[PDB]
Amino acid sequence: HSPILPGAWLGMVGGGQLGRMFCFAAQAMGYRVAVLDPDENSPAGAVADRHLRAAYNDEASLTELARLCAAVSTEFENVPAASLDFLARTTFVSPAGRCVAVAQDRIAEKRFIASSGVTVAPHVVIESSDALAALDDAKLEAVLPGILKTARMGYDGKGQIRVRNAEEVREAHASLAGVPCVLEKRLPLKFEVSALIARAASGASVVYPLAQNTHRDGVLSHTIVPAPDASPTLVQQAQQAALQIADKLGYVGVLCVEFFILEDGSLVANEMAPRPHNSGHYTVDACATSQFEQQVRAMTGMPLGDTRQHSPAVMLNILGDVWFPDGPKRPAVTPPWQEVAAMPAARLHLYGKEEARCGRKMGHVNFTAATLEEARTAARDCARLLHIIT
Ligand SMILES: Nc1ncnc2c1ncn2[C@@H]1O[C@H](COP(=O)(O)O)[C@@H](O)[C@H]1O
Ligand SMILES: [Mg+2]
Repeated sequence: HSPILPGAWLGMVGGGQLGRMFCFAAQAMGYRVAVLDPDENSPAGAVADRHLRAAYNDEASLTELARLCAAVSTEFENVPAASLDFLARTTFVSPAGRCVAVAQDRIAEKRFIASSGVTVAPHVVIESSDALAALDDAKLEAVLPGILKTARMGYDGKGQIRVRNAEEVREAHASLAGVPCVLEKRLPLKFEVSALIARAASGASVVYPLAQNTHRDGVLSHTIVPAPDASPTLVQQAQQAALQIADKLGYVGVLCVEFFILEDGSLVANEMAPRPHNSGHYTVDACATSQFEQQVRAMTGMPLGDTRQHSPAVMLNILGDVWFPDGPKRPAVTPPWQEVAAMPAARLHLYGKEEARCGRKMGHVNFTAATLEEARTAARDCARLLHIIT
């Protein structure tokens, strides 16, 4: 792979906030970015050097994107692997369609992670209605109470149903229209962490510090780095697990692997994203090389960047609910950004989305400081200010 040098066109399939942040990182280094996204108002397309407004399966636009760009990546985990393989006919695609296909499917990803030697949650795979009908209640009850999750990803807790008994599993499967699913045992969680790595085509890799993530209603709420409750032994185990997965996958790009730490202290892998990740946004303001810059380097064949964390950090997600302090039925109220910017630790990132809606990620605020406790205090003060907490 002869390195793709500054000045080239780089392609981005998907135009959300992750694609927007990729644009800034690539453009700062002198690259030009073409974003393929069907939405007219895409956050990434707004800042890109070129926006191809097209469906992800549109042959003419895929051909146009691959002709223009020396390398193409994605920020969209559910992108069709066939689209990435189509692009790969004429240009370099990182990560490959084959890798994204494993990572985007909950059944395949848990099989693959287990085959890498990494523990996953006890679960039962439900390929179809016919397969579920042949399973006895006892096979289901072994993983109950549990969560029934569609294999095809639903972001933000979508496509998931709590189930307490076998009859609830069977009704839940029908409610999900019979699609392939994984039934996972609900586990006793002490805390949650994510490992963030980047891997080059050569097999070289870098690792970020472990992040400790808190979710509300299945949506990431905040991230604390370095993880305050993860020992150096656990950090190495989680980083190594993510590297072992990436190596076995032949993965080129940025990979985020989310883990549970149970009450007994064991490490359980849950999910992996074949892209930069919401829990990696802190890297923009806390680390020498951000995850978006790693995505540039990996897809261009350039050397991977130093991951050194120069400042402890906390990321706070900003959801559209922040605009509805008097409830969802009442009018929107613009959040108090002037008071956020008055916090010395606050690094404000707003995505340019026009309409605030509950559950919608509108931005995030990174808090960096000399010490983690100062950063955590500022994030909590900001959460109270924004009515994220009382
Ligand atoms: N097997 C499980 N046991 C306990 N909590 C879970 C389990 N699976 C998912 N969750 C919770 O739901 C969140 C999002 O789930 P997921 O859609 O699997 O990423 C996770 O970050 C957990 O907090
Ligand atoms: Mg995944």
